[PDB]
Parts: sequence; C-alpha cells; structure tokens
Amino acid sequence: SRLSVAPEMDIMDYCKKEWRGNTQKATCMKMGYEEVSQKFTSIRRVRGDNYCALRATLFQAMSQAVGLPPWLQDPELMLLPEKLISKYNWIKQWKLDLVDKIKESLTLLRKKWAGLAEMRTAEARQIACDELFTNEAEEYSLYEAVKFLMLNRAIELYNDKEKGKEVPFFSVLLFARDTSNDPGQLLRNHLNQVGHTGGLEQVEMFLLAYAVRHTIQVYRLSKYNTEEFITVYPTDPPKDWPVVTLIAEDDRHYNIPVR
Repeated sequence: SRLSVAPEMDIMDYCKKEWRGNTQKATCMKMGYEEVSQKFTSIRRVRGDNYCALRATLFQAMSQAVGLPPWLQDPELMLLPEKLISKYNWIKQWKLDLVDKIKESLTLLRKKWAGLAEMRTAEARQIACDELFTNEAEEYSLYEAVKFLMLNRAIELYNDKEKGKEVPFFSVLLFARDTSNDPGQLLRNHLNQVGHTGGLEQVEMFLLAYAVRHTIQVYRLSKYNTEEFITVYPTDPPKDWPVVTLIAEDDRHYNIPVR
C-alpha cells in the first residue's frame, strides 16, 4: 500500500501494540483509547510527518463530504491568491510565479472536494479519497491550499483586530506569541515551517478549523484526567460546520478514529 493514511485496524489492537507495560504514562494512554473506543471501533494511522494535522483533518473532512461547502463554491476563493499577494508583497516569502502555484492548489482542492461530494455512494468516496492520499504531488498540493487559506484567515482576523472589530479570542492568543505578532511573522516563523520542520501548534488548530470551516473535536490523550480530555476547535463554531473527530496522544500528531 502507498497510502499516507494507513488502512484501518481495530483500535484496541492498536492500543495493545503501542502501549505496553505498567507505567503511569502507559495506563493513561490505555484509559484514553478505552474512552475513544466507546464511540469508534477502528483507527487509521496518519503519516507522522510535519503535515500530520492537515492530513488527518483533510482526509476526514473529504472522506465524509456529501456536499461542497459554500466557502469552496464561492468564486472569490480562486481570486484570493492574486488579491492577497498583490496587496501583501511579503507573501512572496512563501516556502513551497507563486500566484499561479497557489491558484493551481486551490483549484485542485475545489475540484477534488466537488468530485467526492458528487459520488453516488460512500464507498466510491472512500476509494477516491484513498487514491488521493498516496504521497504524490496532488496530496501536498492540497496542503499548500489549506496553508494559504490559514494565512488568509489570519490576515482577516489581524485586520479586524486593528479596525477594532470583535474577533475570536484564539486570534488574540495567536498573535500574542513573540514569533507571531503579525501575519508576516506567522508566515515566516510558523506556516513556512509547517510540513518542513514542525507541525501545527495548538493555537493554530483553531486557525485550521476556521480556514476550512470544520469543527475539529480532538481526543487529547495526554490530557485524559482533565477537562481538556477532549478539546473542540473552535470552542463555539457555527452549528452548521461539519464535525471531524481526531485523536492526538500529545498535541503533536493526530490519527483518525473510524466508526
């Protein structure tokens, strides 16, 4: 198999392989998988490279797509690269002209999502999504598109904040980080490193959820004995956003639980 989202396996078999022995840590993880297993029987292991949060979220979102969301239907989505890059010249510091590259990635994300949404059965969609996630250039193009949508949302949120408009508090937290005080520091110090030298930070999972308009419900196994045992990104989303559920043993890497 050439898949970057492994074939599914029983979640309890997965836990028994991964977490052996009697350490406090191992017991904590075992309780965490037992919690997940109340709702999900199986798990797909997501390739653990620096794109794993994007892979896990997109794979789940696209495999479950029965519609094309309005944000991907909106013709302005295709116009964004030119509008942003022309306005904000520092976007050309993007670590992969650039406008045509981004527009090709957005076009691919739109077309692949539309194609899944129209398939006549859930099995056809599973087959097609498995084919899409096989570590070929199409898969990494999708991540370029989602990183770019994260940057666009970050720019809007930053600009709302400056105009004194109301913004979700996670964006105050995002721009409070000393390496991320504005959108260009976000790009150079964070987004450019995503998929290259590190994965998304906790506060960026809120930005990811906003970028693709999905509610991301994560079982945080390292937080099991606390109220963050599950955290939902964002905390109070539109009731109309689809939900994707992930598991993260330690906020670094995400896998996909399967019902």
